Amino acid sequence: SDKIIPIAENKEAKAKYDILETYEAGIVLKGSEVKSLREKGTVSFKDSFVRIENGEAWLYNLYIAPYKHANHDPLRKRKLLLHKREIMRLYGKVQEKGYTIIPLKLYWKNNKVKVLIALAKGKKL
RNA sequence: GAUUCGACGGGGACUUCGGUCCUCGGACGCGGGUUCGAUUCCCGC
Repeated sequence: SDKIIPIAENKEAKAKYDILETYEAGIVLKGSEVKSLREKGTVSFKDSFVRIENGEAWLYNLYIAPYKHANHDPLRKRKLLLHKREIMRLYGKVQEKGYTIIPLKLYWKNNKVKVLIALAKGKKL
C-alpha cells in the first residue's frame, strides 16, 4: 500500500529532544537535489532547524550533496508542504510553551521525497 | 505508472462570509514541445 525507502535519519536528535508530536514532510526540492538524493549523495542534519516565516514552514540548514549537473547552495531555506492548520498549530506551541521544531528524517514515499518533522522539548540531562 | 495529502503561485466553484473545496504548475541536469497522461518519447543548451 505505502512503499517507503529511508534516506537519512537524525541520530544527533534522538538523545537530545524528547518528541512531543511528529508530522510528515512535504518539501519543494530543486531538480538537481532530487537526482543527487537518488544518486545516493551525502546529507546531514547538523545544526539543522525549522522556522515558520510568513505563514510558511522552512527547513533551514540541511546539507544535500550536489552532483555533476553543472548554483544549488547545499543549505537553501527549503520550504515545507504542510497544511496551514498544521503550521498554525506548530507555530502556536512554539510560542505558548517555547518548544522547538526539528527534522527527524528524510525518506522516499512513492518516489516523493519527504522529511519527518517533530515538535520537541529539551532533556535537561 | 493520476499523485509533493499540504505551502506557494495561476484559474474556478459553493457559502448566514466566518467557512468548505476543485484544478493547473512544481523535484528527478536547464529551459521547452508532443500526448488524455508522462522523472522513462521528441527539440535546443
